[PDB]
Amino acid sequence: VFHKIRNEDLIFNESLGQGTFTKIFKGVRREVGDYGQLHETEVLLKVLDKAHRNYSESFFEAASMMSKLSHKHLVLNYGVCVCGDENILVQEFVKFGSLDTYLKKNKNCINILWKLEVAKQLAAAMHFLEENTLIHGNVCAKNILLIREEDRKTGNPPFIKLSDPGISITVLPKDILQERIPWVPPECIENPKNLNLATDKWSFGTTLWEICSGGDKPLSALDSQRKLQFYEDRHQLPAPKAAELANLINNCMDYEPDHRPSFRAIIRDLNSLF
Ligand SMILES: Nc1ncnc2c1ncn2[C@@H]1O[C@H](COP(=O)(O)OP(=O)(O)OP(=O)(O)O)[C@@H](O)[C@H]1O
Ligand SMILES: [Mg+2]
Repeated sequence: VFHKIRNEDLIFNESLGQGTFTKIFKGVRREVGDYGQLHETEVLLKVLDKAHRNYSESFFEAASMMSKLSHKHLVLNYGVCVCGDENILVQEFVKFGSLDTYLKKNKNCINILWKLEVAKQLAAAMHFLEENTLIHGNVCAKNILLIREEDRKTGNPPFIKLSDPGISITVLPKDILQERIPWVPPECIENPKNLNLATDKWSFGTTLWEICSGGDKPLSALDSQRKLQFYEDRHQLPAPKAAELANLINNCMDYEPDHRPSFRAIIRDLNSLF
């Protein structure tokens, strides 16, 4: 179970926007750390909407199972604050924020080598999850957080972490799921209980498309009815103009879940490039 954090030890500062039934804030946590030393630590506070408190079990279940695993490319959760009427996840604050935002802001400056490094790191994280038979269920560029920027001067690559899953697609309303096409795979639109390890291979493909597409969101021009028909017609996403990962994207986004490559195979493919 999660460490319980007192509301009195948390200060809410600026809003970072809204997620799926959540409000996100930057905050400060006062804590006693190692050696009895007092700290004030920057934290990310995820607040489940009061109106959607029926989703709290899924909201926290997500975080919990993954926080039972420690991995360098997985975001650290510090604990929960369940004081009063609020349900709050207290998470590590990742300095450079979401990859999708970063891709759009720095697109002129991002090259294939940076992209490959980030893809490899994401694949490493997903391989670890696969090995542990843990389904993430919401792999996407917004849910990849940049801990550190590339520094050519020192040969340091960028470094990312994958955030928590959030409320499971197995409990979310149909209209939200449809809006999340083409991250949610076709079999999960058919039946959200089809959530499986193969789910994350599909979403990984979509995420690679994002990584190659400068922060663009695939199929954003299609309304929900048209996104449904896209899957009914068995279309694939267009190749990004920077096409180096296009074959890998299509191999991951295979309409037959059984044919989607293992993360081991994905990593081998990535290692074979530039
Ligand atoms: N750990 C973090 N550190 C720094 N910024 C973060 C962190 N997590 C989220 N953010 C910022 O908060 C914004 C909202 O995040 P996001 O949309 O993932 O919310 P969510 O509650 O996780 O919803 P979903 O389940 O849809 O992902 C993001 O764009 C991101 O920049
Ligand atoms: Mg998120």
